[PDB]
Amino acid sequence: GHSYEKYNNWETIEAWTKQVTSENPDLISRTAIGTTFLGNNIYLLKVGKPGPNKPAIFMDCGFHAREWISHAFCQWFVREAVLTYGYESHMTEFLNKLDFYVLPVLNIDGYIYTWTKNRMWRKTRSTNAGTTCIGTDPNRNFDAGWCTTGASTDPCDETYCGSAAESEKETKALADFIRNNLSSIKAYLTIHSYSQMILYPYSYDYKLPENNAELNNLAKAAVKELATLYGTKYTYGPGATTIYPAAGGSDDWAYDQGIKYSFTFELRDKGRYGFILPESQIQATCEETMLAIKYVTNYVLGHL
Ligand SMILES: NCCCCC[C@@H](C[SeH])C(=O)O
Ligand SMILES: C[As](C)(=O)[O-]
Ligand SMILES: [Zn+2]
Ligand SMILES: [Zn+2]
Ligand SMILES: [Zn+2]
Repeated sequence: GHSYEKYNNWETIEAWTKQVTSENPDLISRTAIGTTFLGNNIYLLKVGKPGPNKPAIFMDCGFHAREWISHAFCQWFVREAVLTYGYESHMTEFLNKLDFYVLPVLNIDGYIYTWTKNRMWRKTRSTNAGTTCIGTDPNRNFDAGWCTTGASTDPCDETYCGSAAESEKETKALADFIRNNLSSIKAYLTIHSYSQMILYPYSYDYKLPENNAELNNLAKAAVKELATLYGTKYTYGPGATTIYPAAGGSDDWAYDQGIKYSFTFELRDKGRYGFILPESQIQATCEETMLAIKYVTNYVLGHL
């Protein structure tokens, strides 16, 4: 059923999280960090060889239900880790010295919906008071300038901020996990599509983070690294001026907790296919994105 070169439905990805953990017990363990609105387990894979006092990098995919290449990329990252550990000096060093928390799908209820009913759904599938319109934008539901700019207060809108910050079970589960592990998590990476960008804070206001120069230089070099493979062109910069203002994002929230390396990736393409990126582009998109993620990982490891 599962293939890393096709899009996999939730049943298949869930079964994969179990099987990949079973097949690689020395590098992977699996937990659930909460349940979704509909009661599905939100699985998280911890990827790394055990060791003392290891720092960690946290990566999630699948915030937005229709962005199928995001879900495929978290799977590809785990595929690379298990395949190349032992053979490739950098990935082996990475897994020996840090752990990666990989959350392959945050918004599982929306993801199921995109397979059963509406390919173009974005939000969660929770209800809203006073209306029949469904869902909240999880990337406007974090407590970071919550509901102030670039988010809608209308529950029927695609960027609805929700009833309160962390009103969604899924964003509360993610925020609780990160707060519970803040002393080990040194970087936060959140994978989306489309439009080919590497963003860092801030998006909730036009303001820049304390380590702006460092983030700017790191994002510039990771885009240069991404382009080596296929010439794919990314832009980069602080979210508010690089893409648009958007309050309530998990990247900004994570940075405000003290996680100094916080990045949002918008993968391929630039709009020819948009969210319906064909399966035939999974491999090239994931391979080039692996080069930027490994670049960032190496940097974090080298600047502890
Ligand atoms: N904190 C958001 C970073 C910039 C906007 C990201 C895009 C990904 Se689809 C969005 O959530 O609208
Ligand atoms: C092109 As977009 C910010 O709606 O993924
Ligand atoms: Zn998105
Ligand atoms: Zn996007
Ligand atoms: Zn590869």
